[PDB]
Amino acid sequence: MNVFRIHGDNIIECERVIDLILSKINPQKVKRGFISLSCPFIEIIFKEGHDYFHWRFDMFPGFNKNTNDRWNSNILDLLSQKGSFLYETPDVIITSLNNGKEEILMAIEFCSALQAGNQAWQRSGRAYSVGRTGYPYIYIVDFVKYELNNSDRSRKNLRFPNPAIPYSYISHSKNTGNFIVQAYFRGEEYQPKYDKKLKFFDETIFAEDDIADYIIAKLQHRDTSNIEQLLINKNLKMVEFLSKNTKNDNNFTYSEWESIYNGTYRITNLPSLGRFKFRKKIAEKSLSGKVKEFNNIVQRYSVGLASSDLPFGVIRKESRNDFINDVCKLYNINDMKIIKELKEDADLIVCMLKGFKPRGDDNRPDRGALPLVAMLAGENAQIFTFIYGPLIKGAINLIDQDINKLAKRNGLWKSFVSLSDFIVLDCPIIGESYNEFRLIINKNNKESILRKTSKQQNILVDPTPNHYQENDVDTVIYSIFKYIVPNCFSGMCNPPGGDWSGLSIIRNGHEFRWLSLPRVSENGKRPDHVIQILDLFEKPLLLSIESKEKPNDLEPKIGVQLIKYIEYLFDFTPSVQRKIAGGNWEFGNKSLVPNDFILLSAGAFIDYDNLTENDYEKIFEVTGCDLLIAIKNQNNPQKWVIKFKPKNTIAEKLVNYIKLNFKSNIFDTGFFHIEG
DNA sequence: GTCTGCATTCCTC
DNA sequence: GAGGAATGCAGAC
Ligand SMILES: [Ca+2]
Ligand SMILES: [Ca+2]
Ligand SMILES: [Ca+2]
Repeated sequence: MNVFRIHGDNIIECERVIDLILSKINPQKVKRGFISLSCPFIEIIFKEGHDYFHWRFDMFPGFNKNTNDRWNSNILDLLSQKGSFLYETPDVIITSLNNGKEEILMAIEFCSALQAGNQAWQRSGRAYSVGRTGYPYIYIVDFVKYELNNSDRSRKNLRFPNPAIPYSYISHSKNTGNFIVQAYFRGEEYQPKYDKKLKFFDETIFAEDDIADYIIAKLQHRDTSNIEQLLINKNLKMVEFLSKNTKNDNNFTYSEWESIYNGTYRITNLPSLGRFKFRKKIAEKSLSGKVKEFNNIVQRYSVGLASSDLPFGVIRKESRNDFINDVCKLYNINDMKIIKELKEDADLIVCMLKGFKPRGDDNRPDRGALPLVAMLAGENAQIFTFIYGPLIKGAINLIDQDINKLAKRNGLWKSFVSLSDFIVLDCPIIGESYNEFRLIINKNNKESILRKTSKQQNILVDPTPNHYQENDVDTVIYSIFKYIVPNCFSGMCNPPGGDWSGLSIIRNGHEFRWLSLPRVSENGKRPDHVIQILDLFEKPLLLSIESKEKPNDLEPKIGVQLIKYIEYLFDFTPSVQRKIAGGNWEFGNKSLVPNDFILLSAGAFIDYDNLTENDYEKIFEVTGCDLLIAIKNQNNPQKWVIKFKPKNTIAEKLVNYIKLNFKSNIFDTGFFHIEG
């Protein structure tokens, strides 16, 4: 037998890896259960002709945030031991268990989000940091999803990433010798017959089968060079699709990307560099100090890097002296030593970022801007980072005492301090009338950070955490309603730190799905789980569940708000629909009505038998929930004790159905004890 | 209170 | 209208 571990943000992320494996592997025998209270498992027996294989995948939902807050040891430390100095966390880490320790096989990130401008590089930090470790990095992104107007939930123009984003993964792969790739899965809203923007998209770009093949080959310890080349070719084909759809006068053409790809030129020595300039777009509301003046100086000497409006460009060594002179004149820089450092004879990449929102809170997308530059032109390139967003007084005080202290606590400052050779600030200060100008020669500091690795030591995560939280409530709820209770369906599942999944409803042999679910609802709140049961009542049951660590965490009227959220989505035509036999997704045509279903709400939480009959009555009064699911762990022997408390006779019929049908041929129901 | 994970919306060319 | 810039949220530290 071979044992693998799937460390994920939550149970849903872990299960997505299993679903990829299961899509290509047709197992003979499948067993599910728990190895510990927090860790579910899937044990499969499959064959490749005459060759049988026995694998077990132990899932570890919830990564550590500090060092030993959830698990006894952090699996992410194995990445920091190999050079991953950014605390960017992937969605999943797959490990192999050999000689009493774990060994990373790959890191996976799932992104459904709209690739709208800077959202495309928001998570480039994890690709950069994990990519420089030698462990493979796979970025799976849904192509395509539409943006909605929210006023009436109608569709707006499709959003595509800049061609340089998919390309950065290919260039980081070449520079490091590692496998870092962007893979595209067919989204439900990919409807080329209806949208002219997709007329020239090659459907061979989709990588569902190749991602499954790659994972299985890695698990089997086989040569993945061929699969890697197929995946790199699809990433290159996406660069072709995107670059051939943009105006060539301000963006790189496919011929330019191809010449960099085949090794004819490097991105900074392209013979055509300069045909377009770097022209950073700054909103009027973001302007302050001498920022507009600095931007004019950059546009006087810059050459465009990939796109004229990307937040970075190049100042060639031939123009560096004049650019530095102009910056010195603008900001009154007169120190001879500083000027000599700035005038080094090499090409300089200038990156201009706001960095901070009006309240001083850091911009999440900006954390990936320097990693994007480093992935395209190599981390060794000289980077001049200009910041103009508002700083909290505490941040500017740390900049003047120890910039590394600020980088230690904040991820945006960590991105800036790790990859910038020069850090220039022209920032407003919260509580002050005018801007602060700073020029930090960060060259030696950057060099030291690029060679930093944490203590070398083996890691084997103990399957029992420090304590059981909301993620464990979600794992238990997911296991019960998705694997144990029959004729069930998981339309919605949003555990702590989860993706924007969407809601699926099955009715009359069709599956209807709402995508791009907004968090803001006038009368409702998005449920953490929506379970559909069709063989209990004449009308299908939709059970909306909100999970918390404690019963007191259930907000007032949460039960009513969950129902109102479902009613809110029913007021709009589903985004997509498909037949259960056909399987081909189409745009939604017919509307769904709430009275065609029985809507119930439930609150799930951990309680160590501290709730009396009157306490349950008070929770029902506060929340308005139709059902309360009190969960408690028993340590000796390990078991999850479940107590179902119904408010009304409809919920009581559901409870009796769960009790009678708490039996499975796949899931080990022996790990649970249902009190009632 | 702030982390950093998750996003959709705003604004300039 | 194209496409980056700019904005906020949440559970557990
Ligand atoms: Ca995540
Ligand atoms: Ca994700
Ligand atoms: Ca929740």
